[PDB]
Amino acid sequence: PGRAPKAGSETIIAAAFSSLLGCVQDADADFFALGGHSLLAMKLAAQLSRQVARQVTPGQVMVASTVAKLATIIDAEEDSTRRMGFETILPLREGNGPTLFCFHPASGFAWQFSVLSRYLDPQWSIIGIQSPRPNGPMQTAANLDEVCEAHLATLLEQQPHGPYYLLGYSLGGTLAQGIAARLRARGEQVAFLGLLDTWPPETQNWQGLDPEVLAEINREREAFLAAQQGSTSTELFTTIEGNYADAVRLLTTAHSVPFDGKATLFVAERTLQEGMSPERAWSPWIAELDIYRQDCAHVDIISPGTFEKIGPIIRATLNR
Repeated sequence: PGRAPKAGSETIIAAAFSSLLGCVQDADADFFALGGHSLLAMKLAAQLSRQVARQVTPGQVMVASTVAKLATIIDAEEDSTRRMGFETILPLREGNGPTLFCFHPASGFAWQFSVLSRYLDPQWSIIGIQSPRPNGPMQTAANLDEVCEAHLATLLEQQPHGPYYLLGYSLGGTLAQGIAARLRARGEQVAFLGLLDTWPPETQNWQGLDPEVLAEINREREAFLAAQQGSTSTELFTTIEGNYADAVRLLTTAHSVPFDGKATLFVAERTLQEGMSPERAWSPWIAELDIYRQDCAHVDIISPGTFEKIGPIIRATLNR
């Protein structure tokens, strides 16, 4: 179906794809559904950038996962594509059916949710909710409640009526659960609330930028990204560092609210605390809980590997 790469931009993009994924044959080839991810996109962007003498960003690849779409981004006035992939709304995939809204972790970016592309049926749109800088809610919020309220308003703009399907990872899980609670108070239906190894802040606050390891792994991808030789831009990681600091700040102001609905929790078994089971931690704030234990650590709960099992479970849960 579709066409084959056109002369110029599309051809240059397809060749780039081939080099990375190991195979582009048509203009409608999706970078992520085939196996790509944000890091492999950072390579593409830097590659094409040095190749066409233009600022190509990883963010552009995240929202234009197609040879066709990315080609259009490069062909268009580069003054209108500067913030692509860095805005509140992150269109990972547009479908002609329901929408799964995915909430960002402490980094404020929802790029990691691209892993869902290979699992959700075609009709589904996969829309990430982010917190850009400056002026994203994480930066301007005095407390986490303010961030939940801001994202709720964003969500209602994107889809004014339910039912709603929400997915959150870590901090995003906290936000998703708080948003679900608010939607229910509005008499709206929450058909799906997915939590990727999310815990009530109360089971953690009873205890500053920590762990340092959280800054280490951030530094890990720091090098991974620069591995493709950062080309004059550092907006990505300065944004991440800034949001991390605010996430830490906000989590101390975090208080859970009761959600009278069912949540689907994916637990990272390797980092579970002896004595605090997921069922016990969430009992006061989630009415019904379906738990799926994964053999991984917290950080890897959203990894493509872990998702070889989580992805199908989410698809199965959503189909009904």
